[PDB]
Amino acid sequence: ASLTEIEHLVQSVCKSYRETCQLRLEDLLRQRSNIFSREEVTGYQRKSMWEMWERCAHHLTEAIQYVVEFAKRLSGFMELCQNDQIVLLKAGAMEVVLVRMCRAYNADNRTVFFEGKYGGMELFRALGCSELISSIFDFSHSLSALHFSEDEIALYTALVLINAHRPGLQEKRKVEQLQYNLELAFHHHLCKTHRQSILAKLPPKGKLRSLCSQHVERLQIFQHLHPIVVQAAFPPLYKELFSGGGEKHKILHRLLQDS
Ligand SMILES: CC(C)=CCN(C(=O)N(C)[C@H]1CC[C@H](c2ccncc2)CC1)c1cccc(NC(=O)c2ccccc2)c1
Ligand code: NA
Repeated sequence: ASLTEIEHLVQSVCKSYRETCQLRLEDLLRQRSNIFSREEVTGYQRKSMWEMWERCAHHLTEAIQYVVEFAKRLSGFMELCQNDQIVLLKAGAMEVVLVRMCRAYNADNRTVFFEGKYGGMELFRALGCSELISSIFDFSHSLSALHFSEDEIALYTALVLINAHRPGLQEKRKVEQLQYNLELAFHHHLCKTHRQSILAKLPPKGKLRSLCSQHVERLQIFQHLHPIVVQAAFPPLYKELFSGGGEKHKILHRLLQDS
């Protein structure tokens, strides 16, 4: 691959991200003064654990749906076999969501945009997973200190997804080739924009892995307490990704075959 091709991959990735970023950055920035009042915070804290879990699962499912479309438009992704497309999304869709989330996080007051306004960690106290919430806020706080541009988020989240080390890949060498090209595009862009200083400050892969593992652990705790809530009121795509034995849902298969 030559230089003009690396730059074409840079613009192709940024275009696929812009078309699938879910929320406009300007919309998120303009709403920073719109913060939940103490009464609205109390209202969220008074909601039942199962209602807050349901609402968060819905917002999570919607964010994952945009990540799936990002993948479908990502150069090289649809060339991979369907098994590998599903392996990469099952392991990586949530990690992409957690990175994208830093756009909706305000490090000045430690709040995140949620259901129309900004609120702190205390907004989510009814979930009963305070340790995971604090880890998510800490992760978004760490990414916010980097002051990512939109192009940087695009190239970085493409690499989060195209990981040739995910277990279960059948065409590992093909994913390796795509990952190498996307790394070149990412690094070429950082070199051109004099932003290579962020490479040492990107979080280690173990941080994203720990966040996703905590998600599975806290979901199993909740599913034990409210199994009918999960079965009847959680979205099917959410259950295919995090719950078990819920992998029986074909949702990802159908989202990839549409368009
Ligand atoms: C703090 C909190 C809970 C926030 C609620 N929530 C949420 O706001 N999401 C999905 C945002 C994800 C980012 C998305 C975005 C932002 C900016 N630009 C583009 C896209 C907006 C929606 C969220 C976010 C990350 C993870 C979770 N986790 C769960 O629901 C869960 C917890 C335990 C077990 C299983 C699942 C929930
Ligand atoms: Na931010």
